[PDB]
Amino acid sequence: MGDGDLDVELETRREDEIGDLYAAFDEMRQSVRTSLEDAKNAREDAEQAQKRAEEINTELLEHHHHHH
Repeated sequence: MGDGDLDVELETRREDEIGDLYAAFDEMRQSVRTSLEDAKNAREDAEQAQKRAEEINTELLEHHHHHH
């Protein structure tokens, strides 16, 4: 009796301040609204900037025209 749990710095270590205990209904409503697709767009454009320099005849892979 009177013993079993302690470690009152944080207590039991079952939660490392992971954000499930406290957050805010404004930053979490805009941080997920756009960021992952913008990081994708930046990483993709920075690769495509090396590939556009090889030509590949890119415009002939579309060739928008009426030719029946």
